[PDB]
Amino acid sequence: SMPVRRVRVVKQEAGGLGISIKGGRENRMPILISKIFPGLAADQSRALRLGDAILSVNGTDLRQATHDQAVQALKRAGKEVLLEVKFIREVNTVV
Repeated sequence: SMPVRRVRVVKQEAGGLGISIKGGRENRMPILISKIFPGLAADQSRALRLGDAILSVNGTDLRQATHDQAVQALKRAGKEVLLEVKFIREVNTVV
């Protein structure tokens, strides 16, 4: 229930977003940013966070994307992307 943020990232002409993602519909997991590489495109936006859920990219919805579908969508979204993201507050409870 964290607010959604719409975040611009501009890729290098010879490069990508400068993140890793995990997750995907095949495991009922959202697409999440698992790494932001220092000084690369997403890091230069200063607007993304480790653990942000990527909900969509340039009008392409990723809330129910498989991992491979998310990867393709982000890779093909063009040189400038508007990402809709929502931070996931992870709570770990000992039980």
